Amino acid sequence: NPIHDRTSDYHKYLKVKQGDSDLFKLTVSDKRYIWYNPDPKERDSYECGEIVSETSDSFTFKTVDGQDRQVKKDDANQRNPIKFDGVEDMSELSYLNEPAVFHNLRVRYNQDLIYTYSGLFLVAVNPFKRIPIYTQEMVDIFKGRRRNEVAPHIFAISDVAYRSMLDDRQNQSLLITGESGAGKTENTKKVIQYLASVAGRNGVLEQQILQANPILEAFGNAKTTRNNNSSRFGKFIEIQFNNAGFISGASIQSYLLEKSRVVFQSETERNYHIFYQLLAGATAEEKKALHLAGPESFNYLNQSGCVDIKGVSDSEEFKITRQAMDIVGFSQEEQMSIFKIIAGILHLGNIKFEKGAGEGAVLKDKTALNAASTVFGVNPSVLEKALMEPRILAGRDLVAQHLNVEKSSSSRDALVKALYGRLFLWLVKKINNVLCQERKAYFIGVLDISGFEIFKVNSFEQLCINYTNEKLQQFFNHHMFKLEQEEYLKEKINDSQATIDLIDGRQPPGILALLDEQSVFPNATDNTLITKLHSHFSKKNAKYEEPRFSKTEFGVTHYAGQVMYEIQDWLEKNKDPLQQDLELCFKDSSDNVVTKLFNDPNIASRAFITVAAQYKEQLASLMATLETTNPHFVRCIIPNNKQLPAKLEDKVVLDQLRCNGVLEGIRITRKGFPNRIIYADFVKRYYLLAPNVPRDAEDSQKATDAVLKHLNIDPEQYRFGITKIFFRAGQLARIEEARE
Ligand SMILES: [Mg+2]
Repeated sequence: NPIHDRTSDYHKYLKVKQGDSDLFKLTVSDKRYIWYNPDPKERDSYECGEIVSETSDSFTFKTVDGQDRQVKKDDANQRNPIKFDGVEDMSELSYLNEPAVFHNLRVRYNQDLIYTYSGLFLVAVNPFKRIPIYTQEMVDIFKGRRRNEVAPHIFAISDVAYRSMLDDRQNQSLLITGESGAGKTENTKKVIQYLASVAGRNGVLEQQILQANPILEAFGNAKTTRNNNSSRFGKFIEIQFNNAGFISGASIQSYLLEKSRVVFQSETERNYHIFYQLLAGATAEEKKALHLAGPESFNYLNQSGCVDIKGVSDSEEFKITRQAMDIVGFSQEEQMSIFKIIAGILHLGNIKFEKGAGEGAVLKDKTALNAASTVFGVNPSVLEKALMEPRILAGRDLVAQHLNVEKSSSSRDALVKALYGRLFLWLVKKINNVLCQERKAYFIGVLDISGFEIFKVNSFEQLCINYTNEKLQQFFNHHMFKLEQEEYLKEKINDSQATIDLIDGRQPPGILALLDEQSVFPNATDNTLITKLHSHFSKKNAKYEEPRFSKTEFGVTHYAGQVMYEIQDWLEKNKDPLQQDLELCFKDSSDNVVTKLFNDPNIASRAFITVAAQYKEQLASLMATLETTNPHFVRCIIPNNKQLPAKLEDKVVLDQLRCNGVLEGIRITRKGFPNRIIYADFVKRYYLLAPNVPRDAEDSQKATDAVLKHLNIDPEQYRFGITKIFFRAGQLARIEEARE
């Protein structure tokens, strides 16, 4: 049993190394330390100072350089005794302050232990290097093991959820959030791998479920400056089981796909993988039929300066993508058309509009336009007209307008984005057709979405994702509350709304409601909207802030701190408009897939309700599902902003812990009886402290109370529970600090 064999990879890779002795005496020391900021020239930077003296109210300690510093006891960030360095659950720490928390994580990370629990959370820190802990052999060890029985691991929580499902006959969910590059998708792939193995039918389905993700990653992921394989969409995966606990199906819900990346990428960034995949991967024959060329030949791929990802073979990836498509069930016809769509979008992007003639646009050369039409299976003349001379309703009149270049290009871009987003939707729907079962007994759903987003510039998409995160954090908060009460009961012992409403309130109206309102008027502008927003909430709603000088931004006080959003283009983003003429053009496509994107109301349209109203609706459905499950929380954290291993940056790390709810949870916990130990566990270690108790007594509680009594500990500091002894913050450390 690798769990008992100190020489296994299980041991090397997932546990703190254990030597011969276990004895208390080993960790004994006179030294008491404190965590201090060697400079409030930082604040996540701390150093360990050794208390060299104390007064009845403050401590005095030496710095690294040797300087004596003084601290208020009540302000001291006491260092936990050495024995706690490395614990698998932060809930086991006696002193729960921030630096203390960061220290435990760091000690673990330094040994390549990337997983650590924090109470109900599993904290996962990207190592930025491959650690061989996800082999079948590792899968096996986690089978049927309790949380307390094995090292922290994504497989562990996956197991705990599968067992809960079977035992409680209750659906479950794993919410995996955090920053781009944190490891959400990776951990999500592991959850599914684990499940397919512990519950799979020793298989076509399983194979299909597994191959679905590669398909979706090809079309929804792209290299960004934060992740070579960034998910540009969020997702909720339902892994479906029958009542015997075998995988019976699956479903995928996608959200907020970044359609704009199709038409623009920042420097060093890439468009979606697929484009590169098809271009590298297509057969010298397919190219001819697709009018393909190198990336440098396409405006949609030649602006960023990066057409390739280090250590990635687009051609090889294409092969994997086509394979998945085959496994899942996409017909080669269907497959050709998908590629046609990709090709077509690239041709659309190579369309150059020119002026002069007047103020209106024209197409001198039509090669691009033609290539695009050929691939799409639409009429080039119909296309050309719909782009530059769409018929617009003037109330009674339906008159064609001659758009200028700008407007013309914008339109083209809109066409591309609609094509891309609809295609994606269609892909999801197709995958669901194959995988999904209307006949499921139970499910375990996985949500892999970003956590709060606070960038240099925050826009409509950020507001959406942050709104979701306010709801998830509040979901967490409510849950922690139940679970903690429960705990206390079992042993016999003792702001989101406001932000939420500001955003999605109906009466008085919140941001999205005012946004929808403005959305009804053709002539509204960025300025009309922001003024309206300030009008309703500036100095009037406590979570809102009108800026001192900017005229195009506004701030929302979020759980994670204030976020400033800029309003540019919000009206447009809310309506996501597409000229009706273009809809007409495409509805007549001779392509089999194309036609679905424009003639299936479930793909071609929202309801119509705005983008905001749809987002709010989708989010409420999601929450509603979640509410029916037993949830599990994984907070993935990036160690630094450079994608490097062995470089865990305190400020980078603490800031994520402040935003993702881990430190708040601990704050909450630290206040009561953070430490809770099984009687026998206590004696096993502390027996030697009292002139009385036998390491292995049969009256474990008594035994406990014995030691306690010996030590004259303050009764207020602990609580006799049915199966464990509950200890207030710090108590346990002092106990540990006790002479034998
Ligand atoms: Mg991801």
